[PDB]
Amino acid sequence: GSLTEDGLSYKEKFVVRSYEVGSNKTATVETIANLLQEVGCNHAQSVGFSTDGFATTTTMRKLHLIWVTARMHIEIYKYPAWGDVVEIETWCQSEGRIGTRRDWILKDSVTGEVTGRATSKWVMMNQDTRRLQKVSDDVRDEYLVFCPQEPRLAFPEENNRSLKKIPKLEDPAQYSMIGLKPRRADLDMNQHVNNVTYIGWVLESIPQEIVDTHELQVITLDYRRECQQDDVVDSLTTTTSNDSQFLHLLRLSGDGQEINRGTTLWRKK
Amino acid sequence: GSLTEDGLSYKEKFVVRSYEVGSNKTATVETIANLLQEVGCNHAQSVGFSTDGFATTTTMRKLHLIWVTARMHIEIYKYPAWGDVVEIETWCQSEGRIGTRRDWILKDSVTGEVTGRATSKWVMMNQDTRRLQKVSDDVRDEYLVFCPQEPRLAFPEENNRSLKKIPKLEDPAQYSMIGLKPRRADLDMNQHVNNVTYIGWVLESIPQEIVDTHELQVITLDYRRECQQDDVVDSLTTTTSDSQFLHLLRLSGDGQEINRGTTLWRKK
Ligand SMILES: Cc1nc(-c2cccc(N)c2)cs1
Ligand SMILES: Cc1nc(-c2cccc(N)c2)cs1
Repeated sequence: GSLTEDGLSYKEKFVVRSYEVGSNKTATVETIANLLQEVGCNHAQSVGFSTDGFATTTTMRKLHLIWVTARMHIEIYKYPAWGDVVEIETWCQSEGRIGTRRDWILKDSVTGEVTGRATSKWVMMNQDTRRLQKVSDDVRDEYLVFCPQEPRLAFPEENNRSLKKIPKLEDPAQYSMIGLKPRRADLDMNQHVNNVTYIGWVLESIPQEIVDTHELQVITLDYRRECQQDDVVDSLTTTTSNDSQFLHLLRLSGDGQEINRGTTLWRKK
Repeated sequence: GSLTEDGLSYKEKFVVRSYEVGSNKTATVETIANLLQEVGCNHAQSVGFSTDGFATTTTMRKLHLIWVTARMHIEIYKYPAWGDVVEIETWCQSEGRIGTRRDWILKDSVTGEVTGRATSKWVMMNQDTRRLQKVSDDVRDEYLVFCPQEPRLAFPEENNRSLKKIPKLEDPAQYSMIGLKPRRADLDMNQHVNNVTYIGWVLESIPQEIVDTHELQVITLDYRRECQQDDVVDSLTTTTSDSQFLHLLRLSGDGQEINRGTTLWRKK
């Protein structure tokens, strides 16, 4: 991979692997989400920021501040087949004192056509206290020279799906998968549960008949609280809708504390 | 990747990814095992065999016959760091009517030094009845032109670790991780649990303090029975000693054995 000519975005090519595909012989949404994280990490390395997933400056490291994903929104038109080459372009942009945004465009390497797009909202948080804080001018200025100055949005549309408010699923859920636990393969280098694991956990409560007759088109996922390595999770889903839509809730198995909420949109194969 | 000059082995380079590393900022043994699978699959594609993990011929497909892993043995000297390039060379060899063997050598691309090696034993099985069968001459001959004729072993030493008999762990286990279940990410394209998931499940019962102060050097794992998508697994471990452990994976209900293995760990 490499930064583009103007140095304000990063591109990288990936060949889809045999273990990265599902029952359709095409890449799963979790393989896609891992590739988004990989290209995000290589973009941070290219410009001197931390490579641990929190993309910090030396100023943020001294204050124990990190960037944390608040929302992930992914829209796939065609999942790359095994052996296909996918090219992903990524960039970041400040959104005032609220937080920052990382966007991605996925393309078929052979045809040059757009096969997907994603956006994510990030907030700044103290690593130890877990307290959120509005971005300061001095931290903001450190990032502005690595971002486009004019707005560049993967989801420019008027009332786009990426910014819609997600409601809380009310019991009883129509479907559930109970007692989900992370294993060591689900942890990152800092022993935190990888953000992509939560996507997998959300999808566990979708009936197999939906997965077998439909394809996932859109997933929007809010991240409210972290699942610890020793926590147990319950994944809940209810149909809200040719296209099928679902409302999702991930909560801790004991007290029912919310860790994530989301929506998925599926189209008939 | 590509077949080598003589066409009897296959090589491929991989750049270690950010999500592929553990707490040491180096590739996990599960990332290594997935890369062994990937290069095995690209080798099969390069010579016209099936790419579903069973590396079948048209003769085997007609008979509903598949190749299934019976044993995996992996020895790592240095785990590749994040961003490093690792080159893996793989080849196959027939072992008479018993089954076949796939071997691998891992190397650091920059230095050319060997950083690891692996071997695996495969048996032929009817995919529907699950009955094992000794290889026939007609199926064996189809593969012989894609394999070295003289023996080529990743583990040459007479009576080496890769061929040692593994005993059955007796209750009570010293450590355990119970109620392990596969999710969709653990399945392959044919909706079967990926062989690498079982390695992860074995390692779940190793205490965190061992993982934090030691590095995994050798893992030998026997595959006895398949975990179905709706099965629940218990992972059991007992110290037998460098630290050595005996492992057992069994179905949560009746205690039916799915795998047994050993691991050897070195102090960091
Ligand atoms: C690798 C890069 N990260 C960024 C980035 C990271 C956090 C916040 C903002 N505003 C930008 C720009 S280029
Ligand atoms: C891709 C390849 N598979 C083989 C292979 C596969 C099964 C049995 C034997 N004896 C060889 C050689 S090259």
